[PDB]
Amino acid sequence: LGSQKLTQLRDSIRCVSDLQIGGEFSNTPDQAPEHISKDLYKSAFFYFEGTFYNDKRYPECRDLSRTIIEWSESHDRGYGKFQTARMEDFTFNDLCIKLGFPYLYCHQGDCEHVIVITDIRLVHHDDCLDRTLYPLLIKKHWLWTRKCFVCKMYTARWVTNNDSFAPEDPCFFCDVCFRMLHYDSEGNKLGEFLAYPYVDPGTFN
DNA sequence: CCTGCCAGGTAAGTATCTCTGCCCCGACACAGCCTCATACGCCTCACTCTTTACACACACGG
Ligand SMILES: [Zn+2]
Ligand SMILES: [Zn+2]
Repeated sequence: LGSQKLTQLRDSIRCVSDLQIGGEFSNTPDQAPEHISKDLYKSAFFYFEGTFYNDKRYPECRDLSRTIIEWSESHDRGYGKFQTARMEDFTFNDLCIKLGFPYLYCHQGDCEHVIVITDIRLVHHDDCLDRTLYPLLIKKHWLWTRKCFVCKMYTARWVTNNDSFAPEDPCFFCDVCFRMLHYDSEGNKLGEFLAYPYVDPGTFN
């Protein structure tokens, strides 16, 4: 919406980089997920027409745009001049943008999201007209779902590397069999493996 | 212990090239401008058969 106040679009974009509980569980089969990446690294920014808009809300945030400026001032590699804003006071229709032209949304540091604007049209009925649900993700890709590699009847809850039983190196196991190729009879490691929690983005967001 | 003329056979002759040193050279670098010509390279696009996933359907059989 043209008054939706960015940091509202930001808080609503359903990516899976706002998931993926970190940490390696190689000796902890049953571990409480302490913090999803959404909670930990709340910093993010929108790049729009030279200017940056940094999510300065949530003072556990930081300035991800800063880094870029650091090498646009020294050793100019294209891109000339740059600017930065706060993204919190700024709402939509406060910008000076092009349509159909790629712009950036970087959240969680390295996930990059292109923010092409398809078209600006005035409000008209035959739509919701609501405000609560208004960001309104109306299309999504229906991605593929990574299933377990031992059995094919469940999804990939666990990703293991350097395993001692996995044919492939990054091997995706459902929780059932993951508990059965490792962690035997007391929940103690078998062989060697680095097991990380997998979110299976075909399922989420 | 040598020495030689004649017949027969043969034969002419005419008629109808591969190195090898060696002086007197072209083409290398490389300088700016400059215009158009040629080559390379790299990522974005296409597509195409062949699976790949996934909601749904439909007998099937006793
Ligand atoms: Zn993301
Ligand atoms: Zn399994």
